[PDB]
Amino acid sequence: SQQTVSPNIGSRPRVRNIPSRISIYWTIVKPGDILLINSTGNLIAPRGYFK
Amino acid sequence: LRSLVASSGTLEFNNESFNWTGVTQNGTSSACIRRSKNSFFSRLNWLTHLNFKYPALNVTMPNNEQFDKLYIWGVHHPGTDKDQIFLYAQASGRITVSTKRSQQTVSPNIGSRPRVRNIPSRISIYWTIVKPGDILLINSTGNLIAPRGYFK
Ligand SMILES: *[C@@H]1O[C@H](CO)[C@@H](O[C@@H]2O[C@H](CO)[C@@H](O[C@@H]3O[C@H](CO)[C@@H](O)[C@H](O)[C@@H]3O)[C@H](O)[C@H]2NC(C)=O)[C@H](O)[C@H]1NC(C)=O
Ligand SMILES: *[C@@H]1O[C@H](CO)[C@@H](O[C@@H]2O[C@H](CO)[C@@H](O)[C@H](O)[C@H]2NC(C)=O)[C@H](O)[C@H]1NC(C)=O
Ligand SMILES: *[C@@H]1O[C@H](CO)[C@@H](O)[C@H](O)[C@H]1NC(C)=O
Ligand SMILES: *[C@@H]1O[C@H](CO)[C@@H](O)[C@H](O)[C@H]1NC(C)=O
Repeated sequence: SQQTVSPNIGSRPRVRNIPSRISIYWTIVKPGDILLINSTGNLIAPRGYFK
Repeated sequence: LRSLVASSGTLEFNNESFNWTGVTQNGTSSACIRRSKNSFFSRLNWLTHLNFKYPALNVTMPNNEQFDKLYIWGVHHPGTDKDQIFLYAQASGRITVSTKRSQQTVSPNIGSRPRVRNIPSRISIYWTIVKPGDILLINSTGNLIAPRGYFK
């Protein structure tokens, strides 16, 4: 698989006084496979994996 | 959308006043003929440039009605680049309509498509539901087919 997401700069209705947001995404990596992250900014990187 | 409207069982529309300063309202087409004169969709506003300038819009519409509001808007995909300048006076800029809960970003795609009623252009229709607490936020730098109000 491949997931490309473009950061969208723009103010949205303030939530807990924050006009910004974080869109959450998920990826499942199969026993054979390798996780590949490419970013030039705006990424909210993982700290590890879940069972 | 077809079933969302059908199940609702009403076409009851309440007009709303949006701040459209810096842009020309009520854009019309020869495709849409109403009473022998050029017109457009009755429930949609075709925003054009004002004195060759399209300011980056940031129009707000809050819900204080203790009921959900259905909003219909579009994105105009001009056939030619010349049109784009004719209508909006500048290059396309991703139309973004958001709330406290959701966000919809749509990028205008300039390109000719098979002519329909001699029109190589199109309008892609989108919808947003604003909950009683929430606020409707529209950001556009051109190509937006703005609402005229909400539906019950
Ligand atoms: C785009 O529209 C929104 C909504 O009209 C505005 O952005 C921000 O809107 C909030 C209210 O929704 C403003 O909040 C104000 O901030 C103070 C703290 O400084 C806070 O105590 C209050 O909640 C107060 O109402 C906020 O100022 C405003 N942001 C900016 C930069 O003006 C604004 O009209 C538009 N935003 C942009 C970036 O143009
Ligand atoms: C509305 O959204 C646009 C993006 O579609 C924002 O445009 C930015 O404008 C500033 C200059 O005013 C520049 O940083 C860029 O030209 C734009 N940024 C990007 C990422 O394209 C705009 O700020 C938004 N809101 C308002 C009120 O302008
Ligand atoms: C409408 O928007 C302009 C900015 O484009 C702002 O200066 C003006 O105060 C607004 N007018 C109303 C009536 O909200
Ligand atoms: C657009 O036309 C409608 C009536 O068809 C009117 O309510 C609206 O104010 C017009 N826009 C301007 C800028 O006058």
